[PDB]
Amino acid sequence: NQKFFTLSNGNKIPAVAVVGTGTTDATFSQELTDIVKLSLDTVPGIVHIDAAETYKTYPELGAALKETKKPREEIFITDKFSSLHKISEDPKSALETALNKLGVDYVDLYLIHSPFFDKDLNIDLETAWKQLEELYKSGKAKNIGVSNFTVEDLKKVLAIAEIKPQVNQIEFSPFLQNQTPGIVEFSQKNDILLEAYSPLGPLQKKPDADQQPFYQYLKELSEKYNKTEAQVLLLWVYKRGILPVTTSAKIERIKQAQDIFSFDLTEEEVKKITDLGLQHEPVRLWHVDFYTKYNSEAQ
Repeated sequence: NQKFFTLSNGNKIPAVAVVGTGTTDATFSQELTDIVKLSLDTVPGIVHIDAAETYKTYPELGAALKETKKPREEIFITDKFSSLHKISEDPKSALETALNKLGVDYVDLYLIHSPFFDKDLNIDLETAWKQLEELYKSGKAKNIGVSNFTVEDLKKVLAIAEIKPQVNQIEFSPFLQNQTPGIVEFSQKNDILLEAYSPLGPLQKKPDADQQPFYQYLKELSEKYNKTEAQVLLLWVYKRGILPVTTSAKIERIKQAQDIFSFDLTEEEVKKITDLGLQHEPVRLWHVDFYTKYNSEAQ
């Protein structure tokens, strides 16, 4: 039984994203399109896809969307305007291009990918957000939000927003519990849903793990529930009220991630994962050059 979050505007979003596209010069990846197609064909329930302008994989997504029999209503498509490194002039141009390449009429969620705008953009945050407000009003973007925004950045948006941002996609894992200072607490208190990218950071840099309380406990829980370590971590993110966004080239891992809601963790277990995580040194996979200076406040 798939679980959903309810956004501030009453819309539902599947509470895990299981297909990501960001996985060399100008090469269409048959391997990627095939895994996305297979996921859409075989994963039960609403398949939440994370796409982004910066990945340059719209053709592969579009081909998969065309060739699957998965109905459009059973797909939740998140897309992201490339603000850090300009590809399009503005959100309206970016989304129009994306819709055509994907062969779809609307995206379910549209995000500003970064608060750090390319110097070559002739558009400011306010103007970009207002474009997202218009895309929301026209129905080209069913829901709108932001990614990697700090509290100060969100406050700038909130000060000028007619339509309040619904989502802030941040890096979040047991080893990075506040991407930037206080972001989690602020977002949750202001009814902005957090998505957590790279939630499995701990299992992509596993060192002497056998000696470490965190990994010992994670193995204990895996054995208790007969679920993977990954499944336990993804479920923990959900139990923290956050929407985990995951990837994989293994269909069985993709299916396992979708199936995390087949079990539950006790309050004690959630708190223990949190606390053992917080006593670990930060691990940061994204926006490294911008946000390393915040590592000291992450835990």
